[PDB]
Amino acid sequence: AQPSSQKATNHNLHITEKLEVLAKAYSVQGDKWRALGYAKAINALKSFHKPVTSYQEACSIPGIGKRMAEKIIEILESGHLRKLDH
Repeated sequence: AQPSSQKATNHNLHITEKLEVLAKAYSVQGDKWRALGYAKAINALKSFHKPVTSYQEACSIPGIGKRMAEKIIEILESGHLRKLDH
C-alpha cells in the first residue's frame, strides 16, 4: 500500500477497472454487442463520483440499465458466495 490518500478522489475504482477486464474478454471473443453494452456502462461510471450501494442506485446513472445494474451488484457479491482464483 504505497498510495491510498484520504483526499479528493474516487472511492471504488474496483468495479470499474474490472468492468473493463471482462469487457476486453468479450471484445476478444468477437462480441460487438456485448462489449458495447458493457463498455457503455463503464463510460457512465467514468463520471460517477459517489460510490455504489445498490443496483437501483447504479441504474440511476445514464448509459446503464437494469440488467447492467444487477450485473454490478453481482461483481460486488464475488459472483455468488465465495471468491475463486481463476
